[PDB]
Amino acid sequence: ITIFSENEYNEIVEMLRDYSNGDNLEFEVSFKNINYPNFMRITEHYINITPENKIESNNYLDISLIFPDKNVYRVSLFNQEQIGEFITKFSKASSNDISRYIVSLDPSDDIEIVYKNRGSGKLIGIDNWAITIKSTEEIPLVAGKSKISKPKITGSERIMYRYKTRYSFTINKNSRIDITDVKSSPIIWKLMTVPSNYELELELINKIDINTLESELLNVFMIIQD
Repeated sequence: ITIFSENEYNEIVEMLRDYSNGDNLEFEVSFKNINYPNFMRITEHYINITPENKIESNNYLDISLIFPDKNVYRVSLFNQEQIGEFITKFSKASSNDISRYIVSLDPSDDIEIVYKNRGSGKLIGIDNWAITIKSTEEIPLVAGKSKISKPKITGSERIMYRYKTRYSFTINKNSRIDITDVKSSPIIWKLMTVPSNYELELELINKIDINTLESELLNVFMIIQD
């Protein structure tokens, strides 16, 4: 049982090489049609087989500033008290006030900041399998590191909010399974009450051979399929 066609195989091998040679490229296989029963099955499966030191679970709020060029400046807030403070303080604030606050934040362990270049990435769909393979550039802005000129707020930025409960399973030194309960909204109001969508991805930590990737994807498909 093979997942990739000959052309998909060759294109993915090039994507894997570009990922390994890149500075801030990420490689992700996104599984589609994940609903609540699938989410429950996947999460239960990985919790029982994964050693506790290799499980990470977090509740966090992502605030994405979407620019006219389609690129994104995203802040992830991991501190629960800070998430609550942000919501209460900015619930009725202007979008320009929110954007200015977002770009003013300094990164720390509880505040992750990334600039996502949505135009440099390659994304391919796979024939007859419900997955997409994506490579994308995500530059982390870290504490202590030299501050490079941040993007200018013009006032025409779009903002998106995603409240997430993520479970991350480090299956080996080179790959991690992320399963997430995501609440999405273009506004802050009643974000915690919007119906959840579910997302499942196999993200690389280091380059692996495509044959190893195909074996890992087959293992995940064996869990999600009835």
